[PDB]
Amino acid sequence: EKSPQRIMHIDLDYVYDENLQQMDRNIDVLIQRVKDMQISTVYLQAFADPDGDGLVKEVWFPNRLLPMKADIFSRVAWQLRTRSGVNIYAWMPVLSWDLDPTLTRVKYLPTGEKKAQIHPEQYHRLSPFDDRVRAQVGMLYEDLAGHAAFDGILFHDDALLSDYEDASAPAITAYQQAGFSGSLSEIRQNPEQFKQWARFKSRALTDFTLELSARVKAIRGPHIKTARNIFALPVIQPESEAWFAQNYADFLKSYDWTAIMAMPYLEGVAEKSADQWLIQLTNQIKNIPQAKDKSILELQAQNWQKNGQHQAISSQQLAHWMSLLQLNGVKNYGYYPDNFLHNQPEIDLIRPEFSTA
Ligand SMILES: [Cl-]
Repeated sequence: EKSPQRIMHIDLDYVYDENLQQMDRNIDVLIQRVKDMQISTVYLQAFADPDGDGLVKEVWFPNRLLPMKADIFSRVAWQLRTRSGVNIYAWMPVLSWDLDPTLTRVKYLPTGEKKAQIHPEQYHRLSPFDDRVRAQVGMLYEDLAGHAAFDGILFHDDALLSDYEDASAPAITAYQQAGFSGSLSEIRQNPEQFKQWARFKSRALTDFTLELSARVKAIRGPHIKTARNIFALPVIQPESEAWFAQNYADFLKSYDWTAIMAMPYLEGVAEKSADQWLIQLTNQIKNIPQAKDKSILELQAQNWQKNGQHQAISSQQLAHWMSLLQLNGVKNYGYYPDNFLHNQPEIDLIRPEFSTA
């Protein structure tokens, strides 16, 4: 991978159509669009997410555990790799799979309540502390690896845990065997243990992704690159690892690419403060030598609204943000999501700040 990295992060939900001939045309237009953009890399959705409900029930590749909505991941991937001139990372959930209900789910401990529960507004994650979960998610990644050729894996941002998670019984067991108390409330009120517990959860998640990476590499070979999405807060306010279980230095040591969700509006930043926020993000990154050379900053191309809808970020604003990143010494970047159906973002408007050529 010769620098700079310039990433289009692409959902296939848009490309899918019940009409095979329409889906044909959609794929052709998408292939041409990526070709015309002239960038280095596509992060390509391997799972279906038609409702954005935080749980994957269907995927775009044949496999042993979940329905295949349409066999299109490999079809799009090989054409992007040969015709559009890009590396492809298979974008996969780490935890949020609609598998066997007897599999342990991540739970949180509600204030004033005895029994752990599933947090309503979080990804519907399986617990990485359940060995059956590790095996089954492993099978999904092996099925992907066996049925499609690609250049990398992008691990989804659903590999996170809050400061009241994971409260499930297998997680509790894991903490106890690691030397912590079985009571989350107790851990949370101990200065040293709370710090250590956050770190433990971060490593647990990272280790799980590395197990999955090894499984993929066993099949496709060791040349496969790894990337993982990290939330902005663990980068800019590292103490936030306490409620994300993500650690930036850990990502930098563990993956080829750390894909930072550099998305001010997602983080509640006022429109007029977005430049300052992006600049401060780049500043924090440069506190770690070579971090920028191992990080991709993913800008948002949509603004996601409270009531479930989203609207486009203007292409001119996206281009300005890209200009800003370059001027602050950040050369590796991209955006999410892409919408070929409406040429959003507008190829002609963003290419001068985006394209490698
Ligand atoms: Cl449980």
